[PDB]
Amino acid sequence: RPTFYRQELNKTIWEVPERYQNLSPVGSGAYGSVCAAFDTKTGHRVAVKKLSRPFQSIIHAKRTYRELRLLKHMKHENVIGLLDVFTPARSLEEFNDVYLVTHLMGADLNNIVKCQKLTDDHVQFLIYQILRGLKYIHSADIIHRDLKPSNLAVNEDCELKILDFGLYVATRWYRAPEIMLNWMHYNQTVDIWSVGCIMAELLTGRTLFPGTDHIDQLKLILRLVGTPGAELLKKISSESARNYIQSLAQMPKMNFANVFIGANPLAVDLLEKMLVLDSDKRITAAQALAHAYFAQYHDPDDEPVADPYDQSFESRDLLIDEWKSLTYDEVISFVPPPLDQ
Ligand SMILES: Nc1c(C(=O)NCc2ccc(C(=O)N[C@@H](CCC3CCCCC3)C(=O)NC3CCCCC3)cc2)cnn1-c1ccccc1
Repeated sequence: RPTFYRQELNKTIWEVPERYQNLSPVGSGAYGSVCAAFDTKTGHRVAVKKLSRPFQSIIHAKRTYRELRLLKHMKHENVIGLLDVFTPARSLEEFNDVYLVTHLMGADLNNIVKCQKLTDDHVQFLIYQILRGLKYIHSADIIHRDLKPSNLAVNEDCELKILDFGLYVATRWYRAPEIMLNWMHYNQTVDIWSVGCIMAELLTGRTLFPGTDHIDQLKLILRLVGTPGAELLKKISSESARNYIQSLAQMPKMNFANVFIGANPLAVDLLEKMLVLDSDKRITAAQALAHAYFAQYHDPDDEPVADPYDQSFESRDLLIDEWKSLTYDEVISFVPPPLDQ
C-alpha cells in the first residue's frame, strides 16, 4: 500500500497516493471532481477523478461498478483507458471513496469545431479514429449511446480518444431517431448515426440537426433523410410512433451532394451510408473503416477487436453493499498497464 497524503480542493477532501503531485482542479466542475496532477512514476501529467457519492444508493453503486468494469476493459489507442484506480481505505469496511486515473486529454471537439470548420484531411483522420475505437467497443457488445463532440478528446497531435464524461452541447442533436422515439429495434449502429452527425458538423462548422426537443429533432432529421418508406414502416412495432410518422406530410430524401455542397464526394457518400433511417441498412464501424474516404489511413491489420466483456451483471438486482463489495474486488484486482514513453 502506498503512502497517501490529504488535502482540500474547491469544497472537497482529496486523499491520494504521493505518486500523484501538484493537483489542480480542471473544467470548473464541468467534468465533476477532476484534477490534473503530475504522476511521479512516469513524469507525465494525468487526470484524477474522485467519484461523487459512489455508493449513495443501489443505482449509484451499480453505476460506479459499471464505470469501473468498463474502464478496466478498454485497451485501445482510440478509447480512454485506466492508468490507475485507488481508494485510501484499507478494508471493505472503511471503503467509501473511489478515485480513477486516466491520461489528461488536451481539448474536446466542441472546443475545436467552435474554433473553425476543419480541413478534409483533418476530418478524415478524426473520423477514422472514432470509427477505429467504435469497431473495438462494438466488438465487445458495448454501445456508447452518447457520442457527441464533448465526448471526444483530441491532443495537439490530433490523436483522438472516445470517452463519456456524463452529466452547451445537447445529446439529442447526435442521437439516432430509433432510440429517441421507441428505444426498441436498435443496435450498435446508433453510434454510427452519431458519427455521421459529428462528421457533418466538422465538415460544415454547423450542427446538423439542432432540434429543440425530440419532436423538433425528428422533424429536422426527416427533412434531410425523408419520411420512412413502406419498408421501414413495416418494421415499426410501436403503433403511436407509426401513427405519428404516417400523420406527417411525406418528405423526400435529399440528395446529400446538394446539402454538403463542395465537400469531398467520398465524404458525402460515407454520410449517405451513415445517416440512413433504417438501422439494419446503416453502415457498421468495421464496414466504414474500409470505405474509400479513409484510403490514406485504413490498415486492416491495425484495427483490432476487443476481448469479450462480461455484461451479465447488468441483469442483476443487488443491494448497495453487494455492488460496493464487487467494486472493491475490482479495485483490488486492478493490474496497472505497461508504462510508455
Ligand atoms: N477532464 C479530463 C479527464 C478526466 O475527467 N478523466 C477521468 C475520466 C474518467 C472516466 C471517463 C469515462 O469515459 N468513463 C466512462 C467509461 C466507459 C466508456 C468509455 C468510452 C467508450 C464507452 C464506455 C463511463 O462509464 N462514463 C459514465 C460516467 C457516469 C455515467 C455516465 C457515463 C472519462 C474521464 C481527462 N482529461 N480531461 C480533459 C479532457 C479535455 C480537456 C481537458 C481535460
